[PDB]
Amino acid sequence: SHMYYSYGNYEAFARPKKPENVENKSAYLIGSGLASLAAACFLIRDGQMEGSKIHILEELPKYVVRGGREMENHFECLWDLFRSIPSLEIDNASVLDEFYWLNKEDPNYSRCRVIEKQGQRLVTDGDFTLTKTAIKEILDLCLTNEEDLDDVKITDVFSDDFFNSNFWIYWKTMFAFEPWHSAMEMRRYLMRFVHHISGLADFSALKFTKYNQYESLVLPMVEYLKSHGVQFEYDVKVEDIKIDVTTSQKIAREILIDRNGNAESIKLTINDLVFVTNGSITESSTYGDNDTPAPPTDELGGSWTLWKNLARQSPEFGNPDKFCQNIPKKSWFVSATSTTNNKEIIDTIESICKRDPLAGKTVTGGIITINDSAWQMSFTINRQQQFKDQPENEISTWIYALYSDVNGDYIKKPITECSGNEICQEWLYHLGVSTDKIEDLAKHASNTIPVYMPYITSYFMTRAIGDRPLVVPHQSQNLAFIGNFAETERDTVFTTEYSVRTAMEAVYQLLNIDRGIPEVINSPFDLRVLMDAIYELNDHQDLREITKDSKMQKLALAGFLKKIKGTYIESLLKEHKLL
Amino acid sequence: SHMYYSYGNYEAFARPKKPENVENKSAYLIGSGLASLAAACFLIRDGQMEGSKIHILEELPKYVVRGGREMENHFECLWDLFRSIPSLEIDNASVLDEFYWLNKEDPNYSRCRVIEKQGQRLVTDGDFTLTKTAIKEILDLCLTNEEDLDDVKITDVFSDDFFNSNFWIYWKTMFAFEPWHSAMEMRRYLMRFVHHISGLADFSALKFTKYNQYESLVLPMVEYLKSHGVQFEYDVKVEDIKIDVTTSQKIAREILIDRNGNAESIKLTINDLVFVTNGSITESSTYGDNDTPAPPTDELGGSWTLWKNLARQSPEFGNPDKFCQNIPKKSWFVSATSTTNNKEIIDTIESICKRDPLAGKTVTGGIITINDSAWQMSFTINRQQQFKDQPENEISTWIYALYSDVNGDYIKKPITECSGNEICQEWLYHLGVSTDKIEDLAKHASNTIPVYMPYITSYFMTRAIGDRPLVVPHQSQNLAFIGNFAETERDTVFTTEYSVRTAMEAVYQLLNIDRGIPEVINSPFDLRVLMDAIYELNDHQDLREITKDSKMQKLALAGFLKKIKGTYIESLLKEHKLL
Amino acid sequence: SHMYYSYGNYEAFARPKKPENVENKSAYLIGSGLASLAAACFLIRDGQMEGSKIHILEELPKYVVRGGREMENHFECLWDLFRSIPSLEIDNASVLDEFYWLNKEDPNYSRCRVIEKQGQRLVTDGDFTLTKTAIKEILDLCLTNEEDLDDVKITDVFSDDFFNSNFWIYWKTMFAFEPWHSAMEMRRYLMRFVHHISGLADFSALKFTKYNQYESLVLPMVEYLKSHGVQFEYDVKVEDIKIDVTTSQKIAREILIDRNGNAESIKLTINDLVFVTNGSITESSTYGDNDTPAPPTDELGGSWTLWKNLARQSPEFGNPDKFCQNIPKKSWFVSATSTTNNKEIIDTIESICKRDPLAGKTVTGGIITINDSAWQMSFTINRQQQFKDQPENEISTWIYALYSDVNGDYIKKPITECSGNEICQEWLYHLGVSTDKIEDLAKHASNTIPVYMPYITSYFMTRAIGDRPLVVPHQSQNLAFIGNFAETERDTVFTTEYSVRTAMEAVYQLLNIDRGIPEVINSPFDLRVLMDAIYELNDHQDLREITKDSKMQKLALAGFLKKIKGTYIESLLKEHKLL
Repeated sequence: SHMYYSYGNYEAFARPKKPENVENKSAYLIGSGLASLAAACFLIRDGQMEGSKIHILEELPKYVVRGGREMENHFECLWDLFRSIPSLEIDNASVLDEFYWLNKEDPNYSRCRVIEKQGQRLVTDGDFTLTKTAIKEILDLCLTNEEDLDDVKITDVFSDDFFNSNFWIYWKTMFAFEPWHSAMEMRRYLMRFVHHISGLADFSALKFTKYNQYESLVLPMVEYLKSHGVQFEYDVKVEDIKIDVTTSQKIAREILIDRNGNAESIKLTINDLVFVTNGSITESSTYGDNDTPAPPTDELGGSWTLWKNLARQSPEFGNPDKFCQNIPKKSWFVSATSTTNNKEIIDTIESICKRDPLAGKTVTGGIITINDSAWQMSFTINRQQQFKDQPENEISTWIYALYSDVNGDYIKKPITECSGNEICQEWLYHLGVSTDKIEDLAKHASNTIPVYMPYITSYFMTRAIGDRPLVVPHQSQNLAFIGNFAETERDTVFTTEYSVRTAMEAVYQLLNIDRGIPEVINSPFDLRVLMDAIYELNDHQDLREITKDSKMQKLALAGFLKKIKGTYIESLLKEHKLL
Repeated sequence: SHMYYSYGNYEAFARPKKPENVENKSAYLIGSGLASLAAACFLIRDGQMEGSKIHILEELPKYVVRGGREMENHFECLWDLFRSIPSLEIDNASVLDEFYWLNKEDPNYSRCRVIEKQGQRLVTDGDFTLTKTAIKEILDLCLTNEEDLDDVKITDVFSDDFFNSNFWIYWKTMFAFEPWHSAMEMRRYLMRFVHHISGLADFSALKFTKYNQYESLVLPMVEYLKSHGVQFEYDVKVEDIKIDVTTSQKIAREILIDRNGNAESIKLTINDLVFVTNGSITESSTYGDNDTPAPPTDELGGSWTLWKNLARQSPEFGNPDKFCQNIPKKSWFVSATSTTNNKEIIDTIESICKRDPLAGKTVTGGIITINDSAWQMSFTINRQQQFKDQPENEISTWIYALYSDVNGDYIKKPITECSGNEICQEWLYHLGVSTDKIEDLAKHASNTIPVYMPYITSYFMTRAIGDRPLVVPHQSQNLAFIGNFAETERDTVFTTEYSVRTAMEAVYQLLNIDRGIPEVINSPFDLRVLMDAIYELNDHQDLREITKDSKMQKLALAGFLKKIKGTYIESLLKEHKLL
Repeated sequence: SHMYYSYGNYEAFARPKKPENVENKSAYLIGSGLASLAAACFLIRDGQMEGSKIHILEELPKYVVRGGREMENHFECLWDLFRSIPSLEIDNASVLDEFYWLNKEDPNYSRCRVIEKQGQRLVTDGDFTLTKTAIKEILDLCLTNEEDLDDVKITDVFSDDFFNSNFWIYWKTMFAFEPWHSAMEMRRYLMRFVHHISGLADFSALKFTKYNQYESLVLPMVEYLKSHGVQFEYDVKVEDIKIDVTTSQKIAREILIDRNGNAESIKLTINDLVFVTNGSITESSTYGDNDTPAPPTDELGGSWTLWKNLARQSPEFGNPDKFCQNIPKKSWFVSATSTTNNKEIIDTIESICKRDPLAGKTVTGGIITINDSAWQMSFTINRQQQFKDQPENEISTWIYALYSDVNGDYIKKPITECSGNEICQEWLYHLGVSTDKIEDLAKHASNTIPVYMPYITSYFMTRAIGDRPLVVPHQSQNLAFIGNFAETERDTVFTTEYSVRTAMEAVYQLLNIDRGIPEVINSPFDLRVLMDAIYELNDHQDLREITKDSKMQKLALAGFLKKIKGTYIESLLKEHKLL
């Protein structure tokens, strides 16, 4: 009870007092990821901790696109943070100001979503094509308690009708689900993005940065932190943190680090806070080129080794083996990015996405799903250029495939065995380019850089409660867990919001900052949102059309409309066009 | 349209673009009320209009408490405004920053709410004592459409069971309802403060400023506006504004003013905005003293004359005669404020409110309702001192009475005929002070200043749709109506929020500022809020105890719990202690 | 939480670590009572706080017995404290060592308990004479929840049969109950002393000090504290403690004291602990002599004024007016002590108590109840001499009367109007002394000093939960409430155990000392104890004799003995002579 959830404008603009004894506190932060830098910015801003007392420990010494960085308006903790962060492109404005102004003048929306048979758009695009049984299973999943879904796969809760629907095609590609993933984590997405079901197929509710998130989010935060004098230590490899787990309290006592190849230790008091980003989804990422495949691997890196060393000291520090071990070989492993300036590939893209890729505006609106591909290939093109020095005549696309062990259509090899051009070979095949000019474009007019992330589907692995540590574990004094693998309430992993939210909850609990953490948006608990979900899920159908065939449901519906005739409920029903 | 409602932290911290053609636009603002000054601050901040283009027109040239200034956290538009306003008491903080910090180190709560029999606390205090029929009428009021409630009184929808409840005692005094008031405006309060029902009896949900709202709100806004060079014109008596109504658009052409007794005119273009505060509840306020009663009056002031002049120019500018005429004589007219340093008056209050009035903290927590009084007297004491130069040994209390034509208990005269001491005579009588030393305490040990507001109940008068003009009327170009008498969506009059909201909606619609106006909070459409309301309305009773007597409700409930056994709904029911 | 209850020898002999940050902490203790000095000893011993950081604030500058100080073996927190306290009589031993050795060589037991008709022992002595309905009401009281007994009087739960029993005669005189006292506090005594029901009439389970508790308990603790350098401030009158009760935490900020007549202030940090003994039962005690009555009064003293000042700052600091106000005039107010060396009074005492009063051993074993007296007079004689300078030929007895407003039998005056001799006049009347030589013995051969405690029955006043503050209130940082008026779990007020227990709980919670506080003994939860209670309450009767008349209870009993025949339960039944 060191924190409380709040919402509205009262706690949003309120600044908290400087919490007690902060001037004698220090903070050690492992990693320089999004969650780590977010916690460093909260300590400077809300904790009012001076910059010399904050230490950032980074592994590394002092064109690839990491796609999937969808954002929406209700990332409450992200915009709380990216308010005081000054931007690096325009003056006298924040990172939110650029993000707000850019997404209001160029709204993001996709005029094409799913293509099949080598170029043709899907005929049932836009519709969800969910059967009544399929919608029933969606409601049953949402109505099951989270504690009852321990180690439950997606296939354990859904049937054949749901997976054959266009809803699952949109769902499995936006968020990169697999059928063997966590039902808890899918249930969280259903509750979190229930207010965006209308803007699900066409990506109207998605918001994107001007560039990649490294330069749009991380670099502004790095510059903000360095302006406050935050100490950055480089070439520091953290082996483990000595935790003494007593019957009454847990303190991080000492951190064993490898500073520039020299193994030595930093001592800790109860005042010296430690923020741990347990796990990493980009760890041990091998790279390739247009000529050679990215070599597969499963070597555990520093972030996973740190969690495995911490998990031994206490059972409520989590089970990293539920995520980093026994990842199915069919799962998403290989992502590719392709940079080209060839005109007829762009024209082939323009024939599908109905927009000019070199225009400097929204190009694809999001991702394009190849339905007929055995790889389940999906590709996206963001607002070109995504990079500062990228020439204005070049576009950069991002290609990933969900299934990995299956042979492709144009190339009878798995994605893990395909080189950079061979990924671009099949990508041009499913765009409708003929089988004659396809080979020389990928090999000579295109440059494709594959990357093999072995842990890119870790956060969606089937888990039980307690497999992920709490953001601040029970009875903990200076140890906090942040990042996508730290357990918090009702929020959803693999979002930039979740890493920032866990950063905010950790700083607020450890420092006892008296300000409400903005809760996850109350979309599932809103009558208006739930009424829009019912209308959208059964393909824009009124209550009379939903129950037009079943006699029992129509009878209860007929009685219900008698009891609400000429009432405020009926006006709600009409104005959400459910009548 | 010209505006859109929004919620969340995305549109809260986002600064909008400078709208087009602003540097060629000017604004003329009638009055210096809260709504007028808020509109001037929004034009400076969100419209980025230079201060020389904004004119404030004030009637007046250049201890009394105007109570009823309840504030709660979900005044979304108010905290949006009082964010950039710097405070005048502490440095490097806003008005909200003081407001947040002062209501966290001294929370508001009432240790006594209703007293009767000359001092003793009401035995059923805290309980609502609502029957099932009474709660049914509460929900039926909420479930009727606002269009079907035109010119509908409170007594037209409620029965004797509701009026005999402790809920109605709390409700009629917090907001100063009368039984002959608008059912629309009561229905809006029920939906607006449905999330504060748990903190309704003890005032735990209310928030207060350090001083009176003139010095805590208006003076910080005045100093903010003066630092930006906003021009204040005094001695300006506005007769009418020339409005030409075409079939396509309406433009404020010319304003007729009486500048320091000199009748003259100011020209207007379409770029020159006009903000009219139609009507005023403090208009034609006669004052009394400790010896003479406040002289009753029914004289229309400048604001009501200005609205009556405008209403003849167009049918959709509203009907001011529905509010400023035919106010019943039993309605609230007289308010009194009593300043004393006498010990046994203070000690009598200390025995009732259970707190030290001179401590500088919460004293009464809000109002104290005298249940047995014929006047329906209710008095409040805020954080003393409420004024700057007031000596530290004095308290200043605020007394008002709802009924006005009935003789009091200690004094057999109506409140309209009682002098300052005579109001203090009966107030001390209902505090339990002995009726022998009561005379010289009011006459010599206390100073009471009555004030007669003839229009303090105008906003609650029974009305139809269109009786209040829209904030920006349909097809209007530079004319906007602000204040408590402008019609907006789902929000509640006689709050500081409503005047600020109508100020924001006017500035944003006229200037086409492309930023989401924060909507009224979605408490009535929230499942969690509604479930807490059901628990609190019938006095902390589970579903089984609510339906323990009716067989029809019991039978349907038993079949309902079988259908939600072991689901997320049942977890929602139990965590809100309804199950 | 911050403390945990434990029992057994593991946590008894275990010493805890020095808790963190103690060397920067200080403690201010109001009063020099038993609870205050006990908390000072726990800070020195268990908290390992150095003596210079502990301040004792005593109001006072630098032949009366305050009897009723019964002790028993299961005062777990008292013997935990009086282990390290060295004694002042014998060398190389503790206070417990003297108490243990003295109460095992001279066991306490009473050969006479109740006398009536001026000298004759009661014929039904030893027996309880409880009816089956009367025992049923005892079980019903014990089986009601404590939360369901708010403001419940003794007469509200018991009937005529219970008060006519000899059990109520023993109960009302040992603990000084009145019929208008708290049913919660009686229920606690029934559960606490359920294992001493056998030793109830004859006082076999009671233990007594060699002298009064001032030199048996307080002076050894004072000498122990002064040996550690504890700072004693004298002539310090505490008016109030400035508490700021925020929404998240409560800190004692500043204490307003009157040091030697000079009103000044001592500042506090969060580290400076404050221990408040709210209320006092010996406060405003007026004294008398042999010739004039002790003057009645009800003037609130310093300890009650401090609680009343603290109760205003927060509602969970208690309601002192439930205890110090509206004490019924029939309640116990006057206690008298009589010192004499006249031989025939001693012989009359010896004829009743069957033991030599000058022997230096147990004299009365406890108290003697006058059943026929309208005053309900009870008198006791402890191990003479109770005082060091008291001559060896003198005995000192202690007389108190429960009813106060009723005229006595020998003297038709209330006890409040009787002088010292007049109390001794009626005391000799009920001892059987002739009505002729009675007058000159009290007036000339005896010296009786009355004392009027107006608040001696405060702790038994009817209360609700929350009327007494928690030992450490919720969300409190350096403020703790100790003494008989602080609320703790399952323990019983007006015992030396309770004041020491609340001292231990306060020190352990505030300092976070990691050692189990010994729980209140588990006698009500023990099968063996409950079986002995059933045997003793119905006057040493087997199960067959208990239900030998009721056919319904015999039927269930007959089937019960068939199910447990030849089992361990039957052996338990036989060895506790219930079967």
